Amino acid sequence: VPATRILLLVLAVIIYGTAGFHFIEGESWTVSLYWTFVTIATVGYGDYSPSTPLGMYFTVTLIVLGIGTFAVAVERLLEFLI
Amino acid sequence: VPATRILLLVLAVIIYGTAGFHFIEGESWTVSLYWTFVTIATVGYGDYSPSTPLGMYFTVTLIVLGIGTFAVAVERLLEFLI
Amino acid sequence: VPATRILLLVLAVIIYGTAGFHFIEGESWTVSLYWTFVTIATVGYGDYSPSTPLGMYFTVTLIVLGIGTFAVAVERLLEFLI
Amino acid sequence: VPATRILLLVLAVIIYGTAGFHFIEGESWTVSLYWTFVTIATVGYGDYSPSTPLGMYFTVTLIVLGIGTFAVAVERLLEFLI
Ligand SMILES: [K+]
Ligand SMILES: [K+]
Ligand SMILES: [K+]
Ligand SMILES: [K+]
Ligand SMILES: [K+]
Repeated sequence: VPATRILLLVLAVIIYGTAGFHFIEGESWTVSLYWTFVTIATVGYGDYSPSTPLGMYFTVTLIVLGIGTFAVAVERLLEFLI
Repeated sequence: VPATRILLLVLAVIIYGTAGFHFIEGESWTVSLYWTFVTIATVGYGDYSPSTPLGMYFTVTLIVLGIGTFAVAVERLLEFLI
Repeated sequence: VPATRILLLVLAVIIYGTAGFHFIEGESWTVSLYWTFVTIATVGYGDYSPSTPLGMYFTVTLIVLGIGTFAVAVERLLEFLI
Repeated sequence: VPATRILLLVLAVIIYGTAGFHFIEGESWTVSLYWTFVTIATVGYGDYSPSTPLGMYFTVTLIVLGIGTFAVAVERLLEFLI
């Protein structure tokens, strides 16, 4: 896949994760964007995490859709900077 | 391995992790499924974690059996959506 | 590398991580083995973590030496079960 | 990329992460170095994490720049020890 397409895909993942956490769990936009990156990178500090059943289901969907997309994006970003 | 077989394997991993956490650590089915995904993806928030010796041994077995299975499943899922 | 050699290497990693956490941070042998797996798999729940400067340095050494060894071991284990 | 160049790149990542966490979040140099390794390895215990908006943005930049660099460095280090 072209690197620019990979960029769009991970951006869509970031929008999906941020808006979902914000509306479902009620955290701020900034915290929700930070949590999304922390999650799809598998860092998972746990300073923020879903506490409702709907948020838990949503988080599973983000894990399944975003961790692989983020991994490919980082590998592509390595090629353009190194 | 065919992608559909990989699907069955990760599903078996999910059943194993969910039922084990539920019966060993006593959390609800929903929390146990959420914890299983969070674990085999290596996100590991830590909002839920085993607190008994048996749960700790079980969690090691799930880590050894599920992290690799989940990684292959996500890589295959990328091929079918991208 | 032969799969059996990879097995020995990750076992040495596990011994090193368990004994170090036990003696440096003072946790039990069982907790220390559980923490070692949780760490080298990058799950990192955070229910246990080093709280002394020496434990923090030791944990960095285990992260650098064990995460790659564990990743190869899981990939090899996939070949023998799938 | 030559293994020695990869070494320099991850070292630059470590300097960037340590100084940033120290100055932005105000933790000690030692804690900040430990947190940097824990983050770029994706272990993410969560015993330390950014609590300010600026620290959250900085942490995203470190996640995007350091996780891929660290992964290549560990894979190269495996070749020189195994
Ligand atoms: K983690
Ligand atoms: K954590
Ligand atoms: K974690
Ligand atoms: K890989
Ligand atoms: K991880």
